[PDB]
Amino acid sequence: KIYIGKSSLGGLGVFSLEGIKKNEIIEICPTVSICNEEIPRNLVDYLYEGNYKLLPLGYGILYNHSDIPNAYVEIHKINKVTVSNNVMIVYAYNNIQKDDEILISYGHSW
Amino acid sequence: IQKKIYIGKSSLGGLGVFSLEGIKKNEIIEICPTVSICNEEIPRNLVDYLYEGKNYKLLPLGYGILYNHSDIPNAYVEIHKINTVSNNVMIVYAYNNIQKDDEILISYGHSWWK
Repeated sequence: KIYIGKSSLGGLGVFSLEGIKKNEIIEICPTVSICNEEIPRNLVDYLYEGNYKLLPLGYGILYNHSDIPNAYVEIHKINKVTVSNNVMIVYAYNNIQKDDEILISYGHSW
Repeated sequence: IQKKIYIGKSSLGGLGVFSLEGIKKNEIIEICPTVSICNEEIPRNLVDYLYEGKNYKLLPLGYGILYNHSDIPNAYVEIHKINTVSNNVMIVYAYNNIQKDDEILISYGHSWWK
């Protein structure tokens, strides 16, 4: 479904291996719960709310941000330290072509 | 250059990583990007899952931390350098030949206390 490559925005990004249609699931990321008193500061702009926060595995952390995003993120609970019973799902906001970079919002808006 | 693995409920309990097709000895199973975590900021539930970049330790992305461990391992791990995200990468290699839908398991490493 997805691959990693150098982004034209710099560093790494997630790309589309094929075509993704609007609202198709792009990736399902397992997550780890990180205790609020223990958050590494360089990870702050990457944790999600389910007392604790969630760190997405898979390529969850690697999606770049954009004011013009083609994807979006939702956190969902799953039927059950190590892995948490939450999951981060990435969906396509529009239709994405092969080898387009997949981009997501800043999360921060009023 | 593309994926070879999936996640499923493990026979060891919890989650595990499995083979989508057949994997041959020393073939690359997965290439994990890494995140550098400063020692002063290591989360305690994460201590036993970080790697040395040989002040900081490494969190492997992809399914890097999800591989179960075994005394009879069929896979192994190397940290490799390239010249937020770190310039290190964790590469997972097949130790024996791995069959379709075999669970990929990794050794404990050479320490007596880990």
